[PDB]
Amino acid sequence: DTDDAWRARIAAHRADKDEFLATHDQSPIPPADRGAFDGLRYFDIDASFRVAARYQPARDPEAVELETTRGPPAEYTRAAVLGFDLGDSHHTLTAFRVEGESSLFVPFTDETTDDGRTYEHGRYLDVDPAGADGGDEVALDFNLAYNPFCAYGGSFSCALPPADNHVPAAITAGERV
Repeated sequence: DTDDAWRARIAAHRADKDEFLATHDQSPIPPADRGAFDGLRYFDIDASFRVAARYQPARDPEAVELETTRGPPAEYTRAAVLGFDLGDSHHTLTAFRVEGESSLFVPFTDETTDDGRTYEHGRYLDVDPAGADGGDEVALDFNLAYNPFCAYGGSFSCALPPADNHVPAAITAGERV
């Protein structure tokens, strides 16, 4: 519940992910790059990007498809809208339900996408859904934003964020390029 515990949790995740990427046979870092790999690059932790979002579940969960970088569209269900403030501006993102996954999938772009500090196709956030009867407020921590596998140069097919999931602000938290 404390700031120090939150920060330690983020640091532990980042360290553990670096070790997996560096050493595991199932790492998405391509073999050619695994030798020189020295860890992912991140923005420093910034609590201004850990925000409370209003959770607004889709009234009639609808089957939707997102385009992918390779091959056929990915199938998801439109699950919710998440509404949140960054500074003095209000923003919304659509969250998607992925079959067999409990967390919602929130692909997005922002101003760092445009200025080249983060991955050009966008980043991903996983958001754990509120209570099912009937939740309304969830933790949106952009310090946990991460790159699609195709950012690392492998031949993966990754879902592209919808254009509606652009956030007109510089989200200087999470994984960079």
